[PDB]
Amino acid sequence: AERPTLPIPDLLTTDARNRIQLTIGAGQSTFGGKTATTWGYNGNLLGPAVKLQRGKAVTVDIYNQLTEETTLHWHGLEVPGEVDGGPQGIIPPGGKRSVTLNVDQPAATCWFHPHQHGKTGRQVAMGLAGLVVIEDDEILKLMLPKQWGIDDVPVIVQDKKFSADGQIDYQLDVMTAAVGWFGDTLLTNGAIYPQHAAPRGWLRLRLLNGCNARSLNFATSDNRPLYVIASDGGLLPEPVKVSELPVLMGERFEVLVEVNDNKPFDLVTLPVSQMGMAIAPFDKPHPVMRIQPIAISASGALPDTLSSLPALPSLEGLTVRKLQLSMDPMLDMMGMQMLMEKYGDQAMAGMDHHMNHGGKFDFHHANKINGQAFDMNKPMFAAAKGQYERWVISGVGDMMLHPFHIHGTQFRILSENGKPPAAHRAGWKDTVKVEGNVSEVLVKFNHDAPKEHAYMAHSHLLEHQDTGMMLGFTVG
Ligand SMILES: [Cu+2]
Ligand SMILES: [Cu+2]
Ligand SMILES: [Cu+2]
Ligand SMILES: [O]
Ligand SMILES: [O]
Repeated sequence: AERPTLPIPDLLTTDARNRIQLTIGAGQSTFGGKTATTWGYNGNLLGPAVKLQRGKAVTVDIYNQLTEETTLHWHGLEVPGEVDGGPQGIIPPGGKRSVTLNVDQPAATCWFHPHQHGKTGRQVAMGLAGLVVIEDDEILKLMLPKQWGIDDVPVIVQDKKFSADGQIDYQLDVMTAAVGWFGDTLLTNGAIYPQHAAPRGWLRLRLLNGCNARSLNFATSDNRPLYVIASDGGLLPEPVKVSELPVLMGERFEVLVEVNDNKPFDLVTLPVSQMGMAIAPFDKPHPVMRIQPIAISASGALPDTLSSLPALPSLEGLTVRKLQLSMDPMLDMMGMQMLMEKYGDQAMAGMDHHMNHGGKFDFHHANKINGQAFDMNKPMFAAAKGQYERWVISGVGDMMLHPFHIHGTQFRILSENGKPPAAHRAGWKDTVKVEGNVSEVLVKFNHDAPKEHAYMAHSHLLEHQDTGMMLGFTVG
């Protein structure tokens, strides 16, 4: 059979009441011919791409048609805590919440997803995620590929696993609280190995790793390069040519890739050195999508310069905040041994060469920051507004992957896990790798967040977030 075409999320803009309507609901999807209950925004699975313009405000009306509580967070968008949609931003089942977003940051591909307390991993796994396309005046002058669904395409890559009856098989248990929820089936905008027909010339891909726990590493099947033009928070100063592009959970990059007549090629993900993630079929390069060239000229450009990146300031005299991540040693070893028992030595491929004892030992609060599992009632500190800070995040003490995300900002990485950041990671980021080492980022918060609607900072390995590896903080 031919491959299905890559599904393209609808690009949604406001009505004359300046409103965008998002309905959160359950429906059905099909994967490998078997139906599964799934959740979506304005549909059965995934969600639309909300289009925003710098300097314009939009109101979003969010209708929760699930039978459980949820929240809606705009990952990458810098907004006041009251509309950030962290775990305090509850939307009752059958209820509606509206937020007004006053967009105040450069053009970027951001995304949105649930942030329900202790249940974010399940709600993402069931299907909820959407996109945000921010434009500003600067980016349109560059004449990048811009025809949505033709030469400018979002690529949301996610794994799932399913039970024998076809349903999504999600469990937050000791093994996944240790290693994360991951599966054996790769989805690309919800579809298994789709094709996308693209015109000859440049193709812009807005890549999102939407997996709960799996890191990815994109490349092409015939080793043509990817030209990185943007990271989480917007354009780089100039394109950065790469042969492979590691992407952590929740990160975005936009790349341009050449499309040549008569030569289809795949976007692939290459095996990663992360526990559990190189079990078949991920022990080998895995196709994500086939690009099918069409013999019609594509109009977009890859300009020499994209934007101005300001200089890092002096670090002297900046507040230094220490964030020590930790996992419970006994429960990390138990979960890792369950993984090994299940899959054997392949569960560590690529890596460097039973009774109830009560609430004290419960894995639901095993993961922590500064010795505390997330306490929604007690923000850990009060950050400065409009002031740079140096946040130092340590994963010393364990070797698991912690893509560390901070709400309310786009930051600059000073050190990523003990090395200066790669050039394509040296611009605006909202995620930094922490794995067995220490990262340092330079952050500034331009908006307030009170205790009742605090900003979060957490690992975006969702099963770790949901079992305590998150803190709240206020601004202003
Ligand atoms: Cu996120
Ligand atoms: Cu976020
Ligand atoms: Cu978050
Ligand atoms: O987030
Ligand atoms: O998040």
